[PDB]
Amino acid sequence: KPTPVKPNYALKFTLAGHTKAVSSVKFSPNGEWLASSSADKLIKIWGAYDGKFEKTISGHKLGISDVAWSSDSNLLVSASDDKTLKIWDVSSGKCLKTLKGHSNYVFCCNFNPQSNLIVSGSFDESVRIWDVKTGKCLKTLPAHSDPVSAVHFNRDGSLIVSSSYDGLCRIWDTASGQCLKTLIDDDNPPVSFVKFSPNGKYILAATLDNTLKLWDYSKGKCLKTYTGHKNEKYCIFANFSVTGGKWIVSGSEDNLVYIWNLQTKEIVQKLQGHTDVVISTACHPTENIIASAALENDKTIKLWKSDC
Amino acid sequence: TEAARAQPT
Repeated sequence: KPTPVKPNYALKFTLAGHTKAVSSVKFSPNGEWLASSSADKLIKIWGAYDGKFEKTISGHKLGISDVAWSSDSNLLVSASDDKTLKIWDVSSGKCLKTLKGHSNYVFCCNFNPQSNLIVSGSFDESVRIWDVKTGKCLKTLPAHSDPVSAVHFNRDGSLIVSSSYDGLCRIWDTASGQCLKTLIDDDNPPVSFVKFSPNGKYILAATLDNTLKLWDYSKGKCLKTYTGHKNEKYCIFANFSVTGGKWIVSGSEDNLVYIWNLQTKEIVQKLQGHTDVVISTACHPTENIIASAALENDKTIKLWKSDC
Repeated sequence: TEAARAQPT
């Protein structure tokens, strides 16, 4: 009979250097680098396989809540309490553009696959779509009635998903700016994170009632519910891990990384080592490697590797 | 310094 695999993620490196809470870590699409953002106003670049610090990128006037890579691994965009996003050339560290228009903290950001567009979400309750080349805002979606906790493009860039403390996940046509679907729950707990699945057919959404859910957004149906972790206070990133076994990965307010079997919903591993909330996790594009990062009483990033 | 994501609700 087949025997289901469980992962065996083990700590390989701890990445110290930020001087305040780390807010977000992301692997570059080419697998070579990890970028981190922090409340210390800095972006740092690290080797993905050895954790070696490479450079610091600076210029935001206030702390940073998110960072994201372009698909060519050459650009980053960051989202800051200074109400701007900045586009950076990673090789030179230079700020290429400052994206202005939000009226409150910018909280989340992402490029589309072609990386000609950036999507942002803000405490100002809007989602903005920006032209990478000109640095100008192309559209403002009247998306939410509370802070926007996450924004993500699907695999061909034709759709955006946004989430908010207003309790909604909303699906947007990138080209027309129209909302094509709003997903609700009876009580509408705050939605603290959302992203599309790799195949673009599902969204994974976190709510501040200690729950993650996998939804078929087109069918409007919840397929899977993941529990056991703690998430009532922070916008914690979650991920689909696909390089080995098919897992859901998330941080947690008990300072652990949780890994569940996507289909059975069983917890298959908990990764311990951080000394504050694990606000961010990321999965390497080709290797079974997780990066995790934690808040003010920790200030570090950890790299973990599994055989499957 | 501070960042919105690092502050609890």
